[PDB]
Order: sequence, then C-alpha cells, then structure tokens
Amino acid sequence: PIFLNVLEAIEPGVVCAGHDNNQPDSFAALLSSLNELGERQLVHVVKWAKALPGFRNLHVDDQMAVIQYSWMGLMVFAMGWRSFTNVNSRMLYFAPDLVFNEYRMHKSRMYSQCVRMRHLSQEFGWLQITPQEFLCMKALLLFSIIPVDGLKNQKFFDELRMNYIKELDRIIATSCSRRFYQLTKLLDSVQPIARELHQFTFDLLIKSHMVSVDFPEMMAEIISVQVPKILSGKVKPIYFHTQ
Ligand SMILES: C[C@]1(O)CC[C@H]2[C@@H]3CCC4=CC(=O)CCC4=C3C=C[C@@]21C
Repeated sequence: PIFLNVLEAIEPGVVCAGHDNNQPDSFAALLSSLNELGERQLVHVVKWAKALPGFRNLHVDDQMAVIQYSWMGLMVFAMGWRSFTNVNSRMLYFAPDLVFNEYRMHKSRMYSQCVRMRHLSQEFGWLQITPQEFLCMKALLLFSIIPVDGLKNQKFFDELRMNYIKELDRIIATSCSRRFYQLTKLLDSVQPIARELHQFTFDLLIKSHMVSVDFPEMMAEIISVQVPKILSGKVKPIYFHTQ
C-alpha cells in the first residue's frame, strides 16, 4: 500500500524529445535530439527523486550527487521499460517522437550500445517484470552508485538503500529467492550499459563542436563534472553480485 502508492503517484509521465521527424536522420540531428531529451528527462528525474520516501533524510549535497551519478542508468532502465510496454522491445522507445529503428541505431553511431539496451528491454519480457517490481527496481537503481571515498553522510545513504532493498523483497514476497536473484542480476546488468554510455556521451561532448552535436546546459555540466569522476574511477556502482 503506502510504499507502492508513493512510487506510483510520483512516477513521471510521458516526456517528448521535440525531435523533427521530417528532416532526414543524421548523426548530428539524432544525437542533438537525444541530448535535448536527456535534458528534459533530467528535470523529471530530479523532481521524482526528491519525492522518494526518505530521500530528504540524505545530506543535501549527497542528494544532487546520487541523482547526477545515477541519471544515465535511470534513463536507460525506464527507457527499456517503455520499449517493452510500447513496442514489445522491437525498437528503442526513447520518446513517442524519437523511436529508434535499425536505421537510426546505425546512423547515430551507437549501434552496439543500442543493441545492449534492446537486450535489457527484452529482459523485461523474458522475466515478466511487473509494474510494481519495475518501480521498486528503478528506485533502488537511484541508490546504486557512489564515491569510493563515501558521501557526506554515508550512514544515512546505507540506511536508505537497505530500506529500498527490503521493499523490493516484500514485493517479491524457494521462489522468492530465485526471483530476488534474477531481479538483482537485472539491476546489476544496467551498470555495464550505463558505463558504455557514460564513455560515449563524454567523448561526444569533447568533440561536440567538431560534429555539430549540441549539449544543453545542465547535461554539459553533468557530463563534464560528474561523469569523468565515474570514468576515472572515483565514483563506482554498487553491484549485488561480483562481476
Ligand atoms: C546521446 C547521448 O549523448 C549519449 C547516450 C544518450 C542517452 C541514452 C539513454 C537515454 C534514454 C532516454 O530514454 C532519454 C535520453 C537518453 C540519452 C540522451 C543523451 C545521451 C546521453
């Protein structure tokens, strides 16, 4: 009741990219649209996270940090879910006005990464993830990447993360054990994907001026300030099982 009531009530609604589907696809136009969509989704991720049960118990500085580190994985996870519920994972449903088909996957120069994300999407089907499990897993996904040196107040974070794990546990509840195993495995699988995208968007930002790919304000900031901390090993994901 209560926990899930909150997660359902705060789930963001549909977000459009504002892409112009009439002009021919192209590396520059597709990625620039994705970046605009990224900026827009970021606004929602922030509002969503701040409304999560117990989130404000975290030190104010830790709050923005965990959101900026988890942003990529969060977007990837929700996207895979939208792709599964809308186009049965046949394509990547980034937004109602920005669906990637085989051709866009290739023209965006993100084919292998898109293949990886499509696999994630398909897993929602293969595992028959319920909407409730999806919401719990997405929440937990927000608390799955932190600085090696710890946050301002690691204790509140560890406590909060532990609670979201217990919540996923209740929703699942020798079948419980098997289900918990496969869902935590799925959650772990998001990280390697998020890392490839972190590397890709970072490289893209550095040469964005040469390829005509625009990066909105807040994203350009996150990719140049928070993402390199992840790429250089200062910030690491928290895996359930050893990789
Ligand atoms: C194109 C790029 O710069 C590299 C990877 C892209 C990511 C891929 C994951 C993603 C999922 C969504 O549903 C919203 C937009 C979205 C992105 C928008 C811009 C990024 C960060």
